[PDB]
Amino acid sequence: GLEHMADEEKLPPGWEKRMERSSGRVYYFNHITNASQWERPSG
Repeated sequence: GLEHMADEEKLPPGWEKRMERSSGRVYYFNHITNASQWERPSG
């Protein structure tokens, strides 16, 4: 809460914005192809 609503918050279809439990680092994960990236993806 108390943030902005950039397009960074509404990931494309198949992608999900999650955080790593190991270091606590936010990233994106594509459940369609079991991929992931840090840069904003595009469906």
